[PDB]
Amino acid sequence: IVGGTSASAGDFPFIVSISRNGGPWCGGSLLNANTVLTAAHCVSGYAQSGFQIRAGSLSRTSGGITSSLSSVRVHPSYSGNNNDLAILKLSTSIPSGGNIGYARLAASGSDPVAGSSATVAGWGATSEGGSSTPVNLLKVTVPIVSRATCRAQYGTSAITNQMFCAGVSSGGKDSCQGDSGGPIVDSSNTLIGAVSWGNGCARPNYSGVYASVGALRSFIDTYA
Repeated sequence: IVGGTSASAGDFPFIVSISRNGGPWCGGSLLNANTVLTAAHCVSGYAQSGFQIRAGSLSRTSGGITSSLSSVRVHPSYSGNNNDLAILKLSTSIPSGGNIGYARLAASGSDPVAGSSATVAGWGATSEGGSSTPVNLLKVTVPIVSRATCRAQYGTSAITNQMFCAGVSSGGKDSCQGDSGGPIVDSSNTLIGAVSWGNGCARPNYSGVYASVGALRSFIDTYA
């Protein structure tokens, strides 16, 4: 997260960190006791044994509850940057309570409204290209950018109906490498998307691009 601030305990009861080969890798969201939502590109085709999830902590390295993966299901139409969502099943069930809870999902068919505020969180880099990553969770609030404006930035065919965009025109606030898969929520703390891709991090006139929960709810509902 670039331009962010520290998350507080209980800000995102459902957020999980996803480590790979013992290092930072991605974020995700706990949907229920044995299911995590993340970006497909975080997991597709990689050895599943390399991943560990941690829930219930602001830290990616300590605290909370951990689990390995039992299975991975990528959206059947995942291709390039499109339809960048996956469902992870956990070997260890994670009960709600305390600072752990399950995400509330955006309604099927919903699309975030341009100009509305959204909050993204993660353990990713704090600068484009940064090698260090914070131990504790960061968050940033950014407005939703219309799909038309986002297409002006990236190209008409690059931004599909299963993506939405968010960021500030002058840059400075964004998700970045290592934030992929983690949550973007609306102002009510409803899960509207997962961090997916963008052109660098926090650059002027290049919005962050997010996989849309609203658009992809049919897939989520099938396998959750």
